Amino acid sequence: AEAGITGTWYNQLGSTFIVTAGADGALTGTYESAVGNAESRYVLTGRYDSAPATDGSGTALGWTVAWKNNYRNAHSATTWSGQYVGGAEARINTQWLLTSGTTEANAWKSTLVGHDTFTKV
Amino acid sequence: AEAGITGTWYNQLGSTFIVTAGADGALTGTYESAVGNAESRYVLTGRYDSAPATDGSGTALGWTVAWKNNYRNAHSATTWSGQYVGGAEARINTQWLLTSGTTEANAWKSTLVGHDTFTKVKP
Amino acid sequence: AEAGITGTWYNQLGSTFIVTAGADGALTGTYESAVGNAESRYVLTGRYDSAPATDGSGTALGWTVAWKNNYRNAHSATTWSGQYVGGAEARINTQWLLTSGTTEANAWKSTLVGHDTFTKVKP
Amino acid sequence: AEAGITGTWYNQLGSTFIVTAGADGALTGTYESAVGNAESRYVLTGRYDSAPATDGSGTALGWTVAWKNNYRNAHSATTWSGQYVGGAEARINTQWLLTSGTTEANAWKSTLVGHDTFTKV
Ligand SMILES: N=C1N[C@H]2[C@H](CS[C@H]2CCCCC(=O)O)N1
Ligand SMILES: N=C1N[C@H]2[C@H](CS[C@H]2CCCCC(=O)O)N1
Ligand SMILES: N=C1N[C@H]2[C@H](CS[C@H]2CCCCC(=O)O)N1
Ligand SMILES: N=C1N[C@H]2[C@H](CS[C@H]2CCCCC(=O)O)N1
Repeated sequence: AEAGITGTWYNQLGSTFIVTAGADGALTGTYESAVGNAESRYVLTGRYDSAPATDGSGTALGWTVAWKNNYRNAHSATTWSGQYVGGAEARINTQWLLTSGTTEANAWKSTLVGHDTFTKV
Repeated sequence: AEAGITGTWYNQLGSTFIVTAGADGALTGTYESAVGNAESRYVLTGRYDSAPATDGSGTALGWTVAWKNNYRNAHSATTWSGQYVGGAEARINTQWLLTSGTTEANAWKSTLVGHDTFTKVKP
Repeated sequence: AEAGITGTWYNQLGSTFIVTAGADGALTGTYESAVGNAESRYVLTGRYDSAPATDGSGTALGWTVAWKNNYRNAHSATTWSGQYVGGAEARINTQWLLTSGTTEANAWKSTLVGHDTFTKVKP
Repeated sequence: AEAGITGTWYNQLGSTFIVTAGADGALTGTYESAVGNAESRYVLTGRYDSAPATDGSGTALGWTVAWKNNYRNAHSATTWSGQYVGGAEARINTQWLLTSGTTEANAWKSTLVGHDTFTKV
């Protein structure tokens, strides 16, 4: 559970994200996706509950990745919102929103939604 | 543009968002919500496209607030995903996901989704 | 109330929604979209709570439109999930999911999410 | 692929839904959930693409369930939007929205979002 968010995680797509969880709620690290107009690592920043409940619940967290790095700019940003659950097999279950910058004309179709499950395997 | 996003913003619920856009695509600031099991200010961190398009396209950005501060802890976190659209009346149109920590069993009802529009007041 | 939902509604994009609420909680009608790879009217079917609450709570409902008719086929379907709120100015506030058929590989980008507000004009 | 949507499907939660796909795009059947303020079968109605593309893509579909039957009324409705994919192991991958009727005061928290995968196993 605590600390354990820190590590390298992988999702079903093969994306990899390396995060560091700070004692007070911050999440910092890099994200490398396996799909989209992405190329290399991208910086990610987020927050998590540094004092989750002492009952059998997960730890709420979220993070953002703007898809711009020294190699590509896909003019989009993704936010993942979910919870971490530890145990012999820890995982982070998330739902995400990917918004692309559009002209007002196409704002209605600017956001994709999906889900990703991350494990340390 | 960092400058354009930087400022004080408010949404239809009456919540306050104070943000500074850094040159590196970083967003930091505080959020004051008008609703929920939230009391006072909460730290927020996000990222935005610091090199958007010359198209009248919006600038994509997103940020997260974990609802825990020194006074309260709602054991939940919200992420806002949207676009900043400048002009005389600058707006940040978003869609958000609010996830609460739950037991495996009620995880199916852990996430709420909605949308918020922010209007700029100050830098 | 079936009666209250029954009518012609329009949303901010300029799309038309003609619906009849049946006594059994059924919704049937047609949708005319102002946007997308959609041309003409499409059949819609949904359900609503025919026994809502005496609370000023909204009436929950939802409906689906597969974007295929005798003139076009966009190979996608949208479901709107929301609440009907009556009064002098009746509204149906919704959030929708638009899924396109894709190959396993691009399934990660198969669904769009948004929100639409409908205003009633006629019964 | 075609016809094959018709059948009894189960999701990870144990919910069961029996659907009939009509030649022209309609989906009709019953839903029995394993979670929430649900009890028995609930009627469901939806639509699907009766002429999906002839390429390796899934068939888009969606359906709604108002959670009211002769036993319970949870004053909510769920819509599932996703696509069907056939093969030796067919499945329906969906994302859903569950909206509860609220007073304006609580409209901001009226909708839950999740995902369900259905198989005939
Ligand atoms: N690991 C994941 N990669 C895709 C989903 C959500 S974010 C997305 C990659 C998008 C890359 C940039 C783009 O194509 O816009 N999960
Ligand atoms: N300004 C906003 N406040 C509500 C929406 C999205 S997040 C939410 C407030 C939740 C407060 C903490 C909680 O109740 O968990 N917008
Ligand atoms: N009235 C609305 N039209 C758009 C939104 C949600 S569904 C969408 C139209 C899509 C048309 C068919 C398509 O492009 O796939 N509201
Ligand atoms: N099979 C599923 N059951 C839950 C999710 C989406 S709908 C939901 C059951 C809700 C029952 C009524 C309620 O609790 O409001 N998937």
